[PDB]
Amino acid sequence: LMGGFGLKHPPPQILIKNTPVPADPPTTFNQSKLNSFITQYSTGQVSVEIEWELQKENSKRWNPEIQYTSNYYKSTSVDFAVNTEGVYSEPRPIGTRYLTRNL
Amino acid sequence: LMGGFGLKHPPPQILIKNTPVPADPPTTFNQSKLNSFITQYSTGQVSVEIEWELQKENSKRWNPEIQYTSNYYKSTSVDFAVNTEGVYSEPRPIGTRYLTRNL
Repeated sequence: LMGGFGLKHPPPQILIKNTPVPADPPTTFNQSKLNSFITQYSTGQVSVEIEWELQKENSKRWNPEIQYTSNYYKSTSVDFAVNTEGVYSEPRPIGTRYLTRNL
Repeated sequence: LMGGFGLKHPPPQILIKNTPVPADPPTTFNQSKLNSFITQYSTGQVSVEIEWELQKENSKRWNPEIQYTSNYYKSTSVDFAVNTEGVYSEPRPIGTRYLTRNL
């Protein structure tokens, strides 16, 4: 209902955690689980490649259609670009329904 | 200077005329060329197929470009369509320079 593709077997969930690394344990055995750990965090890169199948438009319409276009008028800052502080922002929500087709 | 492709050997000129068909000549020889003709005109269809080579756009730009689009607002009559009397009209002159590229 929120849009998208309903899948019975969607991309699985990739779960990840940092393996615990205990701090120096007592020098005498204590049955209690170790609660002291070395503080750490991990970083790194992640890539995600998706192949999409398209269905090209074969419109035999005569007059021009409605395309999504960045309005030609001059602005302070380009749309879908970083401002003067390096903060990227998407100004409006873009849908897909632009091209028309008969019913 | 008016735009287009300058060609040294452009598509040739296809010339066409109706061959003359003289009206009934005198029954006695007159050296003068016949000036009386049967009034006629010809009609028919003509096709012209042209193959154009394209150069697809490979823009690696991030934000959206400026596309030519039929304005979404409601009008009395569709643009580039026939009016209520069957008269086709092109409302504005459309150029090609829409997509941008670096210098």
